[PDB]
Amino acid sequence: QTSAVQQKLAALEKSSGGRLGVALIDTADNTQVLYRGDERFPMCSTSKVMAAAAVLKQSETQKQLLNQPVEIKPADLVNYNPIAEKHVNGTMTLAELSAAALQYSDNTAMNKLIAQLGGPGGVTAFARAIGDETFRLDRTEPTLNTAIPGDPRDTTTPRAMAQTLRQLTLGHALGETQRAQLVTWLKGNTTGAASIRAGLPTSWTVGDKTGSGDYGTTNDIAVIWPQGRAPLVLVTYFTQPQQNAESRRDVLASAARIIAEGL
Ligand SMILES: O=C(Nc1cccc(-c2nnn[nH]2)c1)c1cc(-c2nnn[nH]2)cc(C(F)(F)F)c1
Ligand SMILES: O=C(Nc1cccc(-c2nnn[nH]2)c1)c1cc(-c2nnn[nH]2)cc(C(F)(F)F)c1
Repeated sequence: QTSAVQQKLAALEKSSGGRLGVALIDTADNTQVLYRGDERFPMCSTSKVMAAAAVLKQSETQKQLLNQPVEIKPADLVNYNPIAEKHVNGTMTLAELSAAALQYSDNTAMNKLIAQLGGPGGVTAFARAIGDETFRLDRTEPTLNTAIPGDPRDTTTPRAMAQTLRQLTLGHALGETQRAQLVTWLKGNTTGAASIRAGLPTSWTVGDKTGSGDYGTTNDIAVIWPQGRAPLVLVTYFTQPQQNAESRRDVLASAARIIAEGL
């Protein structure tokens, strides 16, 4: 069946000229609302959540791991390094790298998390260990953001990402202290106010991770604490056929607004 919310999302998509993917889980009842929920989309920097969570998982058996230093050499800097460039020829701890990756979207910090896991396949292996059979990370930064239509690399589906984000932030994929740390990091994101957040009532609390890339790819994944309701998880993925299209965070906001009104 096509619901009223799905029809509105289809109209939004048609007007946008791109391809939109949405998955909502409402923990009030565990019901899901999906739009293209089983289609693959490039994750771009939303994949930073999985990498940071995988390192948090390692920290459950190594109480000092998040204090472990990692060398930042000049050759490690990639194309967006607002935090890591201040540490070149020095070090950052795994906690600092995780915070920089999640809250500033630092691509050098992401590459250090990937390396701590043994490469992109180490992130995919963690995803599988927590029940996500869909996610795949194939490349490091920055090339994981090429977002080429039809390319399977570095993709997931909205449904799979919403389920995993639920398990990570509200469920028991991580130990209690690690889950609290991930939620703290997401709630302190600096990049999210024009994306899902912009479509929701201002009284609600949001933790989110954005992403963007070529093909005008514009993404956001969020855990939401509404007013007077149990938490939600919402994934909004958008990509465009025109390679040099500008990103459209407003489309993500519009999709979130449609979802919120249909609750
Ligand atoms: O730094 C960014 N991107 C980037 C980095 C390096 C090269 C190119 C490039 N290559 N070719 N054209 N641009 C683009 C970037 C973009 C967005 C965005 N844009 N739109 N919606 N979100 C948001 C953020 C952040 F971190 F603040 F969340 C960063
Ligand atoms: O690295 C990129 N982007 C980036 C970097 C850091 C944070 C965020 C972000 N975080 N949150 N939202 N965006 C986004 C990036 C962007 C483009 C692009 N954009 N437009 N045209 N080409 C192309 C590439 C590449 F290498 F694959 F070709 C990479």
